[PDB]
Amino acid sequence: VSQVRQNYHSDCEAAVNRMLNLELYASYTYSSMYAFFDRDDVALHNVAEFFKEHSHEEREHAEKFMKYQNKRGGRVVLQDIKKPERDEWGNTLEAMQAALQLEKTVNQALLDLHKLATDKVDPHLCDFLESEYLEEQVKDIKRIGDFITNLKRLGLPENGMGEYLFDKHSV
Amino acid sequence: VSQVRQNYHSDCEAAVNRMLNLELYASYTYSSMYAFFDRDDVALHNVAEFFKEHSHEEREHAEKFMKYQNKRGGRVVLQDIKKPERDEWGNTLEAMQAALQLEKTVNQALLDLHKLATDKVDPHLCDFLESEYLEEQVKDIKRIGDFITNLKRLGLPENGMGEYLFDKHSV
Amino acid sequence: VSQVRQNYHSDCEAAVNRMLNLELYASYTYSSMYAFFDRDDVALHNVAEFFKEHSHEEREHAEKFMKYQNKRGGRVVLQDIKKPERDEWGNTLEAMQAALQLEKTVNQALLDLHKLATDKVDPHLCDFLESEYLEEQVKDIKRIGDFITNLKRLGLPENGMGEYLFDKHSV
Amino acid sequence: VSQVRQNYHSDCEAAVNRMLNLELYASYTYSSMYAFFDRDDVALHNVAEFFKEHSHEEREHAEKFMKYQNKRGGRVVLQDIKKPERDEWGNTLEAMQAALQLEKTVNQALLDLHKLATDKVDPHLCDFLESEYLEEQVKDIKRIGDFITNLKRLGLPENGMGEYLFDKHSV
Ligand SMILES: [Cl-]
Ligand SMILES: [Cl-]
Ligand SMILES: [Cl-]
Ligand SMILES: [Cl-]
Ligand SMILES: [Cl-]
Ligand SMILES: [Cl-]
Ligand SMILES: [Cl-]
Ligand SMILES: [Cl-]
Ligand SMILES: [Cl-]
Ligand SMILES: [Cl-]
Ligand SMILES: [Cl-]
Ligand SMILES: [Cl-]
Ligand SMILES: [Cl-]
Ligand SMILES: [Cl-]
Ligand SMILES: [Cl-]
Ligand SMILES: [Cl-]
Ligand SMILES: [Cl-]
Ligand SMILES: [Cl-]
Ligand SMILES: [Cl-]
Ligand SMILES: [Cl-]
Ligand SMILES: [Cl-]
Ligand SMILES: [Cl-]
Ligand SMILES: [Cl-]
Ligand SMILES: [Cl-]
Ligand SMILES: [Cl-]
Ligand SMILES: [Cl-]
Ligand SMILES: [Cl-]
Ligand SMILES: [Cl-]
Ligand SMILES: [Cl-]
Ligand SMILES: [Cl-]
Ligand SMILES: [Cl-]
Ligand SMILES: [Cl-]
Ligand SMILES: [Cl-]
Ligand SMILES: [Cl-]
Ligand SMILES: [Cl-]
Ligand SMILES: [Cl-]
Ligand SMILES: [Cl-]
Ligand SMILES: [Cl-]
Ligand SMILES: [Cl-]
Ligand SMILES: [Cl-]
Ligand SMILES: [Cl-]
Ligand SMILES: [Cl-]
Ligand SMILES: [Cl-]
Ligand SMILES: [Cl-]
Ligand SMILES: [Cl-]
Ligand SMILES: [Cl-]
Ligand SMILES: [Cl-]
Ligand SMILES: [Cl-]
Ligand SMILES: [Cl-]
Ligand SMILES: [Cl-]
Ligand SMILES: [Cl-]
Ligand SMILES: [Cl-]
Ligand SMILES: [Cl-]
Ligand SMILES: [Cl-]
Ligand SMILES: [Cl-]
Ligand SMILES: [Cl-]
Ligand SMILES: [Cl-]
Ligand SMILES: [Fe+2]
Ligand SMILES: [Fe+2]
Ligand SMILES: [Fe+2]
Ligand SMILES: [Fe+2]
Ligand SMILES: [Fe+2]
Ligand SMILES: [Fe+2]
Ligand SMILES: [Fe+2]
Ligand SMILES: [Fe+2]
Ligand SMILES: [Fe+2]
Ligand SMILES: [Fe+2]
Ligand SMILES: [Fe+2]
Ligand SMILES: [Fe+2]
Ligand SMILES: [Fe+2]
Ligand SMILES: [Fe+2]
Ligand SMILES: [Fe+2]
Ligand SMILES: [Mg+2]
Ligand SMILES: [Mg+2]
Ligand SMILES: [Mg+2]
Ligand SMILES: [Mg+2]
Ligand SMILES: [Mg+2]
Ligand SMILES: [Mg+2]
Ligand SMILES: [Mg+2]
Ligand SMILES: [Mg+2]
Ligand SMILES: [Mg+2]
Ligand SMILES: [Mg+2]
Ligand SMILES: [Mg+2]
Ligand SMILES: [Mg+2]
Ligand SMILES: [Mg+2]
Ligand SMILES: [Mg+2]
Ligand SMILES: [Mg+2]
Ligand SMILES: [Mg+2]
Repeated sequence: VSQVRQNYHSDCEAAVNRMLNLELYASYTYSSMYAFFDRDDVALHNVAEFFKEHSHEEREHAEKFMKYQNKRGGRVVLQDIKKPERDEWGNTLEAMQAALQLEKTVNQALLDLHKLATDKVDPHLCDFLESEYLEEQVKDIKRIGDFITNLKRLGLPENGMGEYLFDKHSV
Repeated sequence: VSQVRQNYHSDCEAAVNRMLNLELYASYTYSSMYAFFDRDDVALHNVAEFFKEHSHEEREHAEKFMKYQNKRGGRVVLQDIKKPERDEWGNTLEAMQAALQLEKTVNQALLDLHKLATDKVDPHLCDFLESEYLEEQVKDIKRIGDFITNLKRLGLPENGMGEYLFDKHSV
Repeated sequence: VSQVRQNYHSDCEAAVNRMLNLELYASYTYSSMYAFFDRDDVALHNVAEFFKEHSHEEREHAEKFMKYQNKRGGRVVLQDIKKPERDEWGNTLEAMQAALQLEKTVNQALLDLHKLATDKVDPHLCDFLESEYLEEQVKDIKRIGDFITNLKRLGLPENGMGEYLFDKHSV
Repeated sequence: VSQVRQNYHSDCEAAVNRMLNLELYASYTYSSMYAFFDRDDVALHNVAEFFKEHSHEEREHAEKFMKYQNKRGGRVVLQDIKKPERDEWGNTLEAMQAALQLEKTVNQALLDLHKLATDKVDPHLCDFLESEYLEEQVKDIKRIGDFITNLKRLGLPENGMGEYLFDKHSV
């Protein structure tokens, strides 16, 4: 094994690789949402840029897991980044709903990884997840939920004026 | 009695203690409104922060009465701060209506205290209320009334777009 | 349940509400100590301001729990804020002793909440308590203990000169 | 009568003259206390300067009454400024006790004047007293009371070390 490796279970190393892939998958889904809202027949540029920013955030999350893997003496193993579930995202409300579910999926994987780290008695990995991922995840989920509440209030999906107003005053 | 005490009636001392409690009660009601508008299923953050600010204002009012009591040689006596009348506040219009009534309740108590001070021939207490409370109270009541008129104009409670617009352009 | 809610046990939600109340209770006790030391027949203004600052600190702790509750999709439920155990606080030593016991009471509640969070496998709540409460609590307890040792050294409660010196050189 | 005179009762004009004299009397008493604490066999220079400052404050109060009298069309009438009640002031505690009683005497005269103004339906004179005198009077009485409490705590009159400490840390 690696000269630096200490208290790092094989199961955790593997789960970190899977988590890295999931972050990349989330990044790619957000990239797709960006492209959709940038379409001339959708044209909600502030919404598009919100999703573009989130795409970059998730890529940063993945890169941080790569650095982590090496810090612990694990080995980064990459798999295909699957294309997003949809090619088009309907409207701001549908996209935000998809984003909420994606964020809860990523959150569940983080929590599962934390449970594994706990079971394997790895406090460094626990600390890493708590300090670098779990709170940002809760914050993002709350932001998206807040947005969804406001989009519903604004009459989405039917109310195009409401959709315009959201893009101009919320993002 | 206190070495500093001069022209300070026992009834006024007691009424100052009751007034202090009422300010704390008002603070707590506003805290509740803050928490409500911060909910993910309510999500009107500018409205929430308006009420949070008012919560702090009312706490400051209470602290000023504590300092006053001691300046006159009276003794601060605290009672329980009762929880607010409601656990949830409906919407921006219902909350503002509740805030207006709360402010008029606090105003009536200030005016009653001023009448007591007048009856007991206490010009210092009269001056204190006039200079530190009565005008801020009138200003706050006018602001909230103005808000209510605008919320009605915007179609509250039914018009969610109107509610969004208020949060984005009035607070 | 709330659209944002994930891995948040009902027992933890309820315990957060109780913790919030306890912080408000601690705030109110410190407010009482402030008013006491501000009395013309007590007149230890640096001591009074120490307790006033702590009163504001505890209110901030409570507000942070409100924000937390909403972030997790729980619902803030308020109860009466009970008046402090005493109406007068004796002297600097008695007040500091009461403050130490209050701080240990608040600390025990935080630790109990952390244990509940651990049992319910909620690392986000664990992190929150560790990062935002538990160390400040230990620091405050140590500061107050240090003060008590010094007040005893200075001959409290009997030595009024010692009490004056503390107010002028320690706070 | 004066071309400017309006709603200014002869009794109020006379009472303003008496009030002016009392302020000058208070100034002179404080001047005496200054000189006493500046003595080589007393030598508490911070205490001396406190009383010197108060002497100037009271002279300013008197001058403001002169300006007031003329503003209303009354006529300033001066009488002898009586020498202070004592030629020597014992110690810091005795002097502060004398200062407290002097301040309460001045306060009573202000309150009596306010009552006269009220009876004669003179709101300008009421406002003047409330805005320029009554609160400063309450503040000064509280400060002196606080000092007395601390001087007693420090073991005055017997405890010379306590007296030294007060001069060095309270004024
Ligand atoms: Cl290992
Ligand atoms: Cl180990
Ligand atoms: Cl292993
Ligand atoms: Cl792997
Ligand atoms: Cl890191
Ligand atoms: Cl694959
Ligand atoms: Cl999807
Ligand atoms: Cl599709
Ligand atoms: Cl998903
Ligand atoms: Cl896992
Ligand atoms: Cl562990
Ligand atoms: Cl984080
Ligand atoms: Cl929002
Ligand atoms: Cl929004
Ligand atoms: Cl009285
Ligand atoms: Cl009177
Ligand atoms: Cl009375
Ligand atoms: Cl009372
Ligand atoms: Cl004030
Ligand atoms: Cl009660
Ligand atoms: Cl109500
Ligand atoms: Cl309710
Ligand atoms: Cl009300
Ligand atoms: Cl009253
Ligand atoms: Cl009056
Ligand atoms: Cl005001
Ligand atoms: Cl308005
Ligand atoms: Cl608009
Ligand atoms: Cl408005
Ligand atoms: Cl849950
Ligand atoms: Cl879970
Ligand atoms: Cl549950
Ligand atoms: Cl509860
Ligand atoms: Cl926080
Ligand atoms: Cl209760
Ligand atoms: Cl106690
Ligand atoms: Cl008591
Ligand atoms: Cl306790
Ligand atoms: Cl608990
Ligand atoms: Cl856990
Ligand atoms: Cl902390
Ligand atoms: Cl210390
Ligand atoms: Cl110390
Ligand atoms: Cl006239
Ligand atoms: Cl008239
Ligand atoms: Cl006349
Ligand atoms: Cl005259
Ligand atoms: Cl003036
Ligand atoms: Cl004469
Ligand atoms: Cl005398
Ligand atoms: Cl003499
Ligand atoms: Cl006198
Ligand atoms: Cl008079
Ligand atoms: Cl009048
Ligand atoms: Cl004044
Ligand atoms: Cl003092
Ligand atoms: Cl002092
Ligand atoms: Fe980032
Ligand atoms: Fe992520
Ligand atoms: Fe994310
Ligand atoms: Fe932990
Ligand atoms: Fe941590
Ligand atoms: Fe304020
Ligand atoms: Fe108020
Ligand atoms: Fe108010
Ligand atoms: Fe607009
Ligand atoms: Fe703080
Ligand atoms: Fe606390
Ligand atoms: Fe505390
Ligand atoms: Fe002055
Ligand atoms: Fe004066
Ligand atoms: Fe004076
Ligand atoms: Mg090797
Ligand atoms: Mg392996
Ligand atoms: Mg495929
Ligand atoms: Mg953190
Ligand atoms: Mg006494
Ligand atoms: Mg009484
Ligand atoms: Mg009840
Ligand atoms: Mg004013
Ligand atoms: Mg829902
Ligand atoms: Mg529950
Ligand atoms: Mg009770
Ligand atoms: Mg820390
Ligand atoms: Mg003429
Ligand atoms: Mg005349
Ligand atoms: Mg004579
Ligand atoms: Mg004033």
